[PDB]
Amino acid sequence: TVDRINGITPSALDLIGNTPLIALDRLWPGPGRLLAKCEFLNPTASLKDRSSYYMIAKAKESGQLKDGESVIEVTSGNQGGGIACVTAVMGHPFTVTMSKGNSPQRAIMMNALGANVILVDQVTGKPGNVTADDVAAAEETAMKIREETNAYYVDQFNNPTNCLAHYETTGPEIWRQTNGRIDAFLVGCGTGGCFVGTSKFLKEKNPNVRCFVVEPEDSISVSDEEAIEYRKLLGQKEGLFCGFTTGGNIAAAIKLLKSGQLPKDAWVVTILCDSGLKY
Amino acid sequence: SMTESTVDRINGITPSALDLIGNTPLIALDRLWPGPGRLLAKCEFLNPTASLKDRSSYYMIAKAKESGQLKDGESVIEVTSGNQGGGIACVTAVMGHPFTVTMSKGNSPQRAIMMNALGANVILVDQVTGKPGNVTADDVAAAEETAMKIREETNAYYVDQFNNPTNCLAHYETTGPEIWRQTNGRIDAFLVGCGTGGCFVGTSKFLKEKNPNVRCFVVEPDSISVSDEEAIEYRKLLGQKEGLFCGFTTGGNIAAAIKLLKSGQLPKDAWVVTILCDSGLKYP
Ligand SMILES: *Cc1c(COP(=O)(O)O)cnc(C)c1O
Ligand SMILES: *Cc1c(COP(=O)(O)O)cnc(C)c1O
Repeated sequence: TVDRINGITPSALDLIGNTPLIALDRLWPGPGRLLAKCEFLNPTASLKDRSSYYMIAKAKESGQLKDGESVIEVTSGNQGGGIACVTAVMGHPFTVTMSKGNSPQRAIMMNALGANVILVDQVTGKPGNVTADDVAAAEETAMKIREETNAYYVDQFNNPTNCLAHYETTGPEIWRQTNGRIDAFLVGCGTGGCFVGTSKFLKEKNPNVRCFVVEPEDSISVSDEEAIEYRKLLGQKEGLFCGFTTGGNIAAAIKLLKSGQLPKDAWVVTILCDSGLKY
Repeated sequence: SMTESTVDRINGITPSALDLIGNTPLIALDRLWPGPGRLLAKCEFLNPTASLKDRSSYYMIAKAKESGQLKDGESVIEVTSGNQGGGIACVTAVMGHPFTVTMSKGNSPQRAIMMNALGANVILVDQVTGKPGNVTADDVAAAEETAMKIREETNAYYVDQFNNPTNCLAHYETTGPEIWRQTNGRIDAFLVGCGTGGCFVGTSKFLKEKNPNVRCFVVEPDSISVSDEEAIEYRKLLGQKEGLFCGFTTGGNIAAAIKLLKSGQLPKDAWVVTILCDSGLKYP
């Protein structure tokens, strides 16, 4: 019932989701149409605000996370900022572990949103190069803190409410905003929550909607070169500065539009995942 | 436009980044300020370049087009290292105007990243008196001289933000009216810092027409002063209590608004509105 346009937004939680669906009609002038969800307009400037809100809100509803108790996650990425935002508003202490090998830039927003950032010594890597063993040491620090404090472990890769977020919000919004006119959806996979949750909802509304995973070097392959080139083109043609994964989603969507696999007049929807300012 | 729009951002399709400019949320900072009275703030960090400058950027380009000073597909030039250069880059990108920007080599290269990502042609100009980190009056004057030379050859429209009347107009026609609508006419005080002064002058002029009793304050580094330490402290508290990462000028705005609420100068149940000017991500 919140009116963001003509009323008061009660908290940052009300800024999560209901993102614009922008038409990229200058980047792709036809035939057919390319549209993308503006997930860079979430309060921490990534789609992770949706999964962060769900994982914390559902842990609270189930009674697994009690009023004012501590939360822990291992991350260097957008999910840390998202959880920090939601825990800040809801009054949960938040601890985050990440390798000292990450750029200090990766901690700035999480720390500004009240996260207790624990930098964990690299085991095998050097600065700018966080290895599997570096991350395994940050996971081990987080499990030790969790055992010592009874903190709620968010467990982004194994938490089912991650994909529920996109099934209940992202999917329904796209369906509403297109008034059901959508031939294809595509996005890359980290947790896979956005792809799995959105696609499940869209396929329930229209089973003929074609859902594609964008796979970095059913699926569309994209190189770092394509991601970079289309990140730049999105900025030059649409005035939107997004991250590398957004560049790959645009490159993939344009390959799909030219493929002739869809009708000539196809409407294709993807995701603008985050702000280019997060890099 | 921003004022004649039938675009439904929530339940329909947003035609372009231009339609993302303005109509920003007015957020209640009820955890940072639990009462009595209320602190609210415009989320200008949710503009497409993550600053309030998208509003003045759109007005300056659209009015130059309307007047016939800037013709279809013609070039634009500005001297800037700031949020204004990102805003003008966004608007020129969508509207199909080649955009050139000169700035001193004394600026952090971070200041050019977004402008360049949005297709601005960034020309870096040799410092005349200053050192890296320290851009002087003469360093800036040399950037202006480079831009005037390029403008002589290209006939580019010069934005000239500090002398452009449409700068103020943007806030009189958009920011003020939005705040008045979003509060349903409940506002006892408005405050913001001054750069160009466009936001303060435009917003305050509108609010005073709607409610002559409204008190308008300039935030200075009448008026409310804040130390660097206060701006930093309240930037941190805005993040910790409200989950919003904004720039240093936003910290200054919140410190001033909290000082005003605590002063007892306004009624106990006063509603105070300020501006969350930009994202903390635009800094190091
Ligand atoms: C998380 C993330 C993704 C992938 O989203 P999942 O729902 O985790 O699969 C893509 N791009 C960016 C920038 C992300 O932060
Ligand atoms: C320009 C700017 C201001 C001041 O706004 P004016 O309308 O130019 O006075 C405040 N904060 C930020 C971040 C700005 O970029």
